[PDB]
Amino acid sequence: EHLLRPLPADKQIETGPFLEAVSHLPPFFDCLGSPVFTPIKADISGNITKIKAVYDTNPTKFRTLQNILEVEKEMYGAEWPKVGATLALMWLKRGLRFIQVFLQSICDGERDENHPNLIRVNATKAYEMALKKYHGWIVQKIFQAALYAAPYKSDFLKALSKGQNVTEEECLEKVRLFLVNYTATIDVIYEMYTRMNAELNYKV
Ligand SMILES: CCCCCCCCCC(=O)O
Repeated sequence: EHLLRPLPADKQIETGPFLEAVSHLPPFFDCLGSPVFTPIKADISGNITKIKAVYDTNPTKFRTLQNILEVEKEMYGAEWPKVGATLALMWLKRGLRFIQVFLQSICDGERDENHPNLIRVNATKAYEMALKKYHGWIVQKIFQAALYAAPYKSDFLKALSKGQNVTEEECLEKVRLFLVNYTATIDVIYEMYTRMNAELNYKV
């Protein structure tokens, strides 16, 4: 119902099914009514839309994520990889990695024992690992505001089990299952960017 597809032997990720799966992730930022972590949500959603626009023009040409990078490298020459869907996916993977590290941290029981019902330590770890190195001073401040406003852990978990009779432990089990194919997929995308020399280090 929103699991990602398993990783193929050949590690070639199909573009259409990938976009379909990750487009179910922005709504989770809305599970508490007022959206949470809005700058992270907005970037994920905006980058999905950009990649989908390129894919939809020629699904066979852009059948896999690797095809996008191959095709755009040829099309755009020296401007690549700072172009098109290659650039949108370079940023998308960092928002997807934020979600991965955040959810894994919560599932692993990582917390500040003085604030066991907050998720600030999990969100900070995820931000540091995924996004911080690529954000200038102004953008970092925009993220800290989203940090101070983070929901309570119990409210965040209640809201993921949208109106179901499921315990916090049962909810965490479901997130752990989701994390298996999701983490593998993000790791393969990162490895592709490094292999293809598509990764850039500029800050926004
Ligand atoms: C129930 C397994 C799927 C969990 C997906 C949750 C995505 C959370 C996005 C966020 O960090 O706000």
